[PDB]
Amino acid sequence: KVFGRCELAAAMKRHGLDNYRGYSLGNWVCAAKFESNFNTQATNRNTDGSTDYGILQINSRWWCNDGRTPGSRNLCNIPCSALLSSDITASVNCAKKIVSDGNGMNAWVAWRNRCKGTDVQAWIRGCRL
Ligand SMILES: [Cl-]
Ligand SMILES: [Cl-]
Ligand SMILES: [Cl-]
Ligand SMILES: [Cl-]
Ligand SMILES: [Cl-]
Ligand SMILES: [Cl-]
Ligand SMILES: [Cl-]
Ligand code: NA
Repeated sequence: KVFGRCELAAAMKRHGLDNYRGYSLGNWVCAAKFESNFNTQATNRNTDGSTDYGILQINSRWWCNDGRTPGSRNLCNIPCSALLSSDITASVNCAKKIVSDGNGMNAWVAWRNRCKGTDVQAWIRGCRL
């Protein structure tokens, strides 16, 4: 599924991400925009053989099981395929664990490089939330 900007903001709010760990909804929408362009089915291989999955590009090195990332963990206790669903529940639940892990949203390098410190409220501007 390719979400619209306000459609995703609304789904993230429905699943309790808005202001989760103090990160406003615009932070989460911005992260999704630059990680996946709002596409739930986005997958990207990393140099080290791990793969990033879904709207928030969650990495098989730590968070999900894809069966092909040697020495990796599965801390969200999910198959990485669950992160590609049209329903964002699994991606949101897992993202809540990642952002709780100690470095907040810096875990998303695209968030640090493209969203952190910017006018992230623009991402939810005009949305009926
Ligand atoms: Cl957009
Ligand atoms: Cl915001
Ligand atoms: Cl594996
Ligand atoms: Cl594990
Ligand atoms: Cl699995
Ligand atoms: Cl959803
Ligand atoms: Cl933080
Ligand atoms: Na894994």
